[PDB]
Amino acid sequence: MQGFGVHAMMWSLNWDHESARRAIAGAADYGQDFIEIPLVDLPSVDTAHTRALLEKYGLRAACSLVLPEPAWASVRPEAAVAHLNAALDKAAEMGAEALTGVTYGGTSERTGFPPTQAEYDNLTRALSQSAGHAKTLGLQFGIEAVNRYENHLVNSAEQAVALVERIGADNIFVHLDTFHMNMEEKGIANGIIAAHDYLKYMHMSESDRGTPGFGNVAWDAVFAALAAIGFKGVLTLESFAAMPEEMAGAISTWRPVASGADEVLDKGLAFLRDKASQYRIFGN
Amino acid sequence: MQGFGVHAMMWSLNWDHESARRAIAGAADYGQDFIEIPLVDLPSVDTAHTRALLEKYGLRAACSLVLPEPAWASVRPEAAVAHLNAALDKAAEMGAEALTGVTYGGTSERTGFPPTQAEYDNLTRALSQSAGHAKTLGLQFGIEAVNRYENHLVNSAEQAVALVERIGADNIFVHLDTFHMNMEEKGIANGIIAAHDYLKYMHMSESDRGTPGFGNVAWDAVFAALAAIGFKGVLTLESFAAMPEEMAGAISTWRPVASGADEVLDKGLAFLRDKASQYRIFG
Amino acid sequence: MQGFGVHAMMWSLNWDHESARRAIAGAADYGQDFIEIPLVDLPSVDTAHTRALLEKYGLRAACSLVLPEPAWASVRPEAAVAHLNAALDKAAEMGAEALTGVTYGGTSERTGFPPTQAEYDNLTRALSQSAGHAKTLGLQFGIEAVNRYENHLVNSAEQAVALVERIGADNIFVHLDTFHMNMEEKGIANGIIAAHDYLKYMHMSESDRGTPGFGNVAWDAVFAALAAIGFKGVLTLESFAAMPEEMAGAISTWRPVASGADEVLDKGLAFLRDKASQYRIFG
Amino acid sequence: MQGFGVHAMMWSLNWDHESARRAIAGAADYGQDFIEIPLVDLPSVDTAHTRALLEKYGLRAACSLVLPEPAWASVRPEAAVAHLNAALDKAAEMGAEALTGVTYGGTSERTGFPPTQAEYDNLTRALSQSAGHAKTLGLQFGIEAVNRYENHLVNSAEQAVALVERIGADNIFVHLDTFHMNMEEKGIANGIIAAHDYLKYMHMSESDRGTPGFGNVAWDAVFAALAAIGFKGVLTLESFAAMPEEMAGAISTWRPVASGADEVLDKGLAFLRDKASQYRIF
Ligand SMILES: O=C(CO)[C@H](O)[C@H](O)[C@H](O)CO
Ligand SMILES: O=C(CO)[C@H](O)[C@H](O)[C@H](O)CO
Ligand SMILES: O=C(CO)[C@H](O)[C@H](O)[C@H](O)CO
Ligand SMILES: O=C(CO)[C@H](O)[C@H](O)[C@H](O)CO
Ligand SMILES: [Mg+2]
Ligand SMILES: [Mg+2]
Ligand SMILES: [Mg+2]
Ligand SMILES: [Mg+2]
Repeated sequence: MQGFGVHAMMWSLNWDHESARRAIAGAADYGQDFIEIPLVDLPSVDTAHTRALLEKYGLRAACSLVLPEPAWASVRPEAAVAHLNAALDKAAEMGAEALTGVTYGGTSERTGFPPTQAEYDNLTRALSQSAGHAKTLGLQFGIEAVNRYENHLVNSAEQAVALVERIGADNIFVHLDTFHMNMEEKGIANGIIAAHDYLKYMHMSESDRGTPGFGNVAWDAVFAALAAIGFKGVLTLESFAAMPEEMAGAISTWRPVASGADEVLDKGLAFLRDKASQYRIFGN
Repeated sequence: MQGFGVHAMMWSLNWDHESARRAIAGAADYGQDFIEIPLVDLPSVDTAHTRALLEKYGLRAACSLVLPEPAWASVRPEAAVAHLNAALDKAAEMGAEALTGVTYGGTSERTGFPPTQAEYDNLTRALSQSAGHAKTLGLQFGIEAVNRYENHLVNSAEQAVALVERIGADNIFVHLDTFHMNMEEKGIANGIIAAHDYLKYMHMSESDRGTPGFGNVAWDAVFAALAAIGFKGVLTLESFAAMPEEMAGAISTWRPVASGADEVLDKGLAFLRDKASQYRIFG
Repeated sequence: MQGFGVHAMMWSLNWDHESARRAIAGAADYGQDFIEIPLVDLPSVDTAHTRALLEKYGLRAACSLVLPEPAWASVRPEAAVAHLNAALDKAAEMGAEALTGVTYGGTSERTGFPPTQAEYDNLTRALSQSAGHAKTLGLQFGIEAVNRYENHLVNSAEQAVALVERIGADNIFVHLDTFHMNMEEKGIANGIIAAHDYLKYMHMSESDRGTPGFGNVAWDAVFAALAAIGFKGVLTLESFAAMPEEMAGAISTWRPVASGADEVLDKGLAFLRDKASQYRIFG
Repeated sequence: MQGFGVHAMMWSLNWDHESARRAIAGAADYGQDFIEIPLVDLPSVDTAHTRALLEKYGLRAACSLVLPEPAWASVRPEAAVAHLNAALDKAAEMGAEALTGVTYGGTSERTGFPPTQAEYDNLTRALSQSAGHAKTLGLQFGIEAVNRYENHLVNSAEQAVALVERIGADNIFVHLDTFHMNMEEKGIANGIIAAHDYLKYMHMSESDRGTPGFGNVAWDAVFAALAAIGFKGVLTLESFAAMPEEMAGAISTWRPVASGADEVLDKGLAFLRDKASQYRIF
């Protein structure tokens, strides 16, 4: 997987037949290599219609999700593997090449205590199976680190690497998010350096989830590190500029993050491409 | 209220006799003008002892707090006023010059929805009462903006200014935190600029709660904005480097933020001092 | 003088009749409020032609120059006054609102020694007289600070301010350039802050003279300081992307700075507008 | 060659017996692994005395110079080789492990035109010879890129790499300077990235030649790049804080760069060490 991506959330998080059409077609209009398709309601995902759309617009896909609470792997590793395998099935049916995101827990997950090795054993058992399942489908399996307020288990790139190395699969990659690294990494570039080998996917997101280029992410440190490690993965824009008011609680976002989705699509995607160009990402 | 401050959490969040002594003495060893004293359990605090130690060590103080959930002002405004007024009595008894922090709500406060006008009405009425009570004590009253994961009501400087202006009280000030602004402000310095009439207190906190100067906060933008708006208040280091493991759930902190408090104190307080001098803060 | 400007060097440094139309039309084409028109040798400039085009395309103008060595005010103040006064006449004729740039010396000027008081006296005498002439013509007079390798006299905003204060005119303003400030200012925002009473003109120039947004200028600190001090002048793009190889020695530019002027105009002018909006420079 | 260095200009560029003592003792007092010793007046240096002071305080050294104008390699390549080998002999006698700096030209060198192929042919010839002489001495040979106003020949990391590769020697490294990179590199970390194969030496220098961490150099981008490419050479602080006012012309510095050398050494070396630890450089 290599190139520029846009998260389907730039148009919607639904994936009914015309939500899929609007996001895929729009991602083709912005000349992206990949679209990131959220898997929220797995039953209501039409993989044949989606695959038809992807092939019509010449667009590759990766899938992402956050584990719902019944399926959090730190406490319920068996419902985790169930949910993760049923989402991998839908991702493979659809033509997507990977499942990534918060595949090990929730974005509202909290015990009140530090992570315990029992929790990590649960994560390791659950994730080694669903990754093994991903292998049979030819898929790669992503682990995205999020900030301390969303999850207590995988916050830094170092925790993500250590978890990957414990599972010991060969198709798991580390997925990092500049919105989360802006808090969790002691110098954002250290997260990219720490993940080095396993880093194949980036959420390129401004510090306020608005427009990359107009916030506090140190983008020159980010692209410097990405270039110097020889990154050949996907750079996917993630912004909450299109998120509906209905979604506020699920993303702890209580006010507008930007002026509107189309300005974020214009200025944000151009910014990532221009900055990729300045640092010769993919220039080898 | 002007100068360099350090939050007492660099030594402990506890405030019994021995922790009070250790925190105040520590602040004095690092030449600070202010110590920020947290008010967690008001009955367990010996204000006259604290007052005597502040004078012995020649230290000024600000108190700070987070409202416990029975007293969140957005839903329980009358309980908020009772808790804040008792907190202000203890602050005044200590000889503190202000009560600041999350004086309007919690740091685990969330409705699941955007803040409503009713919630802001409750906040407005409650804080007018307690700032009024603060005024009778000779104390200023601060509103600290915190990030979207801790509270849904006051996240950006603009929300803080707007609430301050709704209250209309002459002794309220905006209190900004670089850790929170690093997420909430569209360009951190825009927060300082938005708040320029009311900004009198800063938490200078690195983006990972570690050591200022060694993370993701754009300190030159912070210090330029502070200098250009003419800032005259207190610059208070806040770091989690001394926090005990038992605090983890309270501060949503799951792993060490730095090596130890002694290094954060040494390097972080010097970094703040050297940047202030570079940008001629305070002249 | 307020708004968004672009230097005519994005199309050519020659101001013959058709260079002027393609420069004025280009700046009009990119929505700019101002064009900055260079005055290299004054007899070459057809002022009647230019005022017509400025009227036609709805475009205001400022003129800029660098003193030629026979007229360096450091050493030859009366030659400087004659040169400045003649350029002021041409600027007034074509309807420019100001003459700015290195109006006090050269961009390859040095003595091998730090600037002396006698040198500043010569500078004061010349700029005093020529700023008076400019005042009679309704024109403001600008002094642009440049880095230590171009000139030994006016490098920091502080030096520019102190000179403007010496002269005591009311129509002299400080002109700063982010390319030179990136070297000269101890924290780029400190230059803007130092000039807050006099800053009416910016060259917004990337650290390598390329494209704003793609270099080492800390634009967040630049724009925050501009907003915080309430800047109301002109933000003018300076880039060398259109300079021909034959200008190399005059601008110490030995290799490409970008991939053509059109890209710099597209991305650089948009960047300055987008950042000015982020920090509410003009509303 | 690895560790933290300080340029002897922090105490003086005169290398008489007492100034060498003050400098080398100073760099020891600040716990440095290296001191960078400038070579300007060759007959005035006691190599035996310096080697002694180095070995006494357990300090490693690299030498640096700028070519005097009669020996600018671009136009006078035979004079350049003569001068470089002379400095190299002195460097090896001192116990230094490399000769670096503007070893190919001047800091006021200017033709009025962009660099020519003929000039680069001259550079390649003189540098390949003098690097050959360095190898027989057990020394490495450094090439420092400087900004467009001091030199028209080696300004970007990319030009330094191209030159190094055309010489084809084993013991030539690229040497960068954040003060010059802050003007020349399109994103300062791009210079470190482009020079990755050959970068063995840094001048860690603030944008105004003052105190590192208190100017415009994007230090997190610098250190990120250095960490990400696996840099394992020398980080040497360069600052004009100790320079006398009679040096102004040689360095085009017309006003103080900081309040004093002592605070630059105290704050700058501390800042570089703290950032090096933050990014796990060594
Ligand atoms: O950034 C994220 C939320 O913290 C993750 O990328 C989520 O998966 C996001 O909602 C996209 O699926
Ligand atoms: O930053 C903060 C938490 O969000 C607060 O300022 C402190 O933790 C608290 O208010 C101090 O009493
Ligand atoms: O930047 C400048 C000189 O270094 C000035 O703005 C000049 O006016 C510009 O180069 C055109 O002469
Ligand atoms: O940065 C430099 C001059 O521009 C070089 O490091 C000089 O050679 C310095 O004086 C070293 O001796
Ligand atoms: Mg993400
Ligand atoms: Mg705080
Ligand atoms: Mg200029
Ligand atoms: Mg150097």
